Amino acid sequence: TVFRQENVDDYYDTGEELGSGQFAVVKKCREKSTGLQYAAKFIKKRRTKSSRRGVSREDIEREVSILKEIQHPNVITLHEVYENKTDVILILELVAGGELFDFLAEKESLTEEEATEFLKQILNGVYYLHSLQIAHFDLKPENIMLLDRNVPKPRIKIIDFGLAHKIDFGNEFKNIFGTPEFVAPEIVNYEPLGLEADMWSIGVITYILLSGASPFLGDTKQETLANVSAVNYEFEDEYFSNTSALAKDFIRRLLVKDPKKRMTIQDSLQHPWIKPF
Ligand SMILES: Nc1ncnc2c1ncn2[C@@H]1O[C@H](COP(=O)(O)OP(=O)(O)NP(=O)(O)O)[C@@H](O)[C@H]1O
Ligand SMILES: [Mg+2]
Repeated sequence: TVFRQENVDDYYDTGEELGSGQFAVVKKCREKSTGLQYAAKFIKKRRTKSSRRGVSREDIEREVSILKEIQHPNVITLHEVYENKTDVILILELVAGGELFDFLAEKESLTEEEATEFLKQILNGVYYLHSLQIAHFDLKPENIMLLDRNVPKPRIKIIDFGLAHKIDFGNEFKNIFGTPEFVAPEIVNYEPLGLEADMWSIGVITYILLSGASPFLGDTKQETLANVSAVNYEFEDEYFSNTSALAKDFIRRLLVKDPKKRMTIQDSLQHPWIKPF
């Protein structure tokens, strides 16, 4: 699919830099015709077929195609898409409340109530995606944005669909790999992947939300991946002594090596703790 090739600077005024990635930079922008604000994601294109730098057309188109299909309170939406010789520019919905990561960094640890307020929105966002057979594959604090972090119960939206994939055959087998701390055992072992991988990530996120600690984090990447594959983690009393046994149960049913035994998004929503290189 070809995108709008006019100069994006003729329709938008960019400003502050919101975020950055290995092959992408996000900037706040304002559309001239409406005065409305957005997050412009510039993705670097590959210059040759056999290049490591930049993102292949196939991958950029996959992210765009998945972004054009979604419309939900807890997920980011795509406004327009421009491109030129070096980059493809995704004009996305702005989320100016900052990353859950920076939020958590500033608060250390939350209460089960605060945690569940965030968790329920994330689950709702993931329920929507899984319903469309969309696997995010990169769920983590850094890919969860708040709309306004100066509120007692901040609303969130999931972002970064750079690794998202459609799962129409129950499983995908293509070496999809994200951040070691949050990837499930099947990703670490390069086994077929499906919607289940997102549920494992939710578990890690949940563990983090309640304790401020990472469950499998090791001093190096290989160690972390090793801990993940062996499901090497425990609920440290120093961190969880005042955490309810129900919250641990919820985490425990997500951090399961076997994908077919892991809780599904529907299960997690009906769980007693949630249910109202
Ligand atoms: N819609 C948005 N609104 C506000 N900030 C955003 C938005 N999308 C992304 N960001 C910020 O920009 C950062 C990078 O965006 P992201 O889409 O995650 O790219 P990436 O996948 O890291 N890129 P790359 O490394 O090139 O593949 C995020 O982690 C956020 O801080
Ligand atoms: Mg990212």
